[PDB]
Amino acid sequence: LTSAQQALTGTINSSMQAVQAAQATLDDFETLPPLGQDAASKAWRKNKMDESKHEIHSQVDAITAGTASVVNLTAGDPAETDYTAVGCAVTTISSNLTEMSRGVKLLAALLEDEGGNGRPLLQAAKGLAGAVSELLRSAQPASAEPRQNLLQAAGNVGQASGELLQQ
Ligand SMILES: [Pt+2]
Ligand SMILES: [Pt+2]
Repeated sequence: LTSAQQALTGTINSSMQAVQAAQATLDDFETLPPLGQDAASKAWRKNKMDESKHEIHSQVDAITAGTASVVNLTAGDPAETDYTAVGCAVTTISSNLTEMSRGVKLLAALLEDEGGNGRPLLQAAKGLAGAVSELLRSAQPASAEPRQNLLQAAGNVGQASGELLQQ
């Protein structure tokens, strides 16, 4: 039975949709533009891989911190929780996950394109995206807890982000 915990349930619902979408986008690379062995082509591939590696670290970082905010904001006996604040933090997580996915598709694309292999990247991105969802599942005001469930979820985010960063 809920209050303006219902306001939170909606945000979680909206962010879960966003996550499941990002999660679907991670089955494949972006189609690259027509490149070849043109020198230019080469600077383009390179410049994009850098920015993409950077942008991704930035977004994962914002992921682990949002997760940490979710855990801290959701602890301490409900009936005191700032539900709107929890809401804003899960918005930070999901919003970032969306952008992380675009980045990783491009980067996996670039690895793959040049003899590398991007599947693991894509896989590990999927990995992070699914742990993100397990977390939003547990942060749902209607959960019959128990607290440990939410903690193990916050800890899986971090573990998947970890593996993700090893590219
Ligand atoms: Pt859901
Ligand atoms: Pt690269």
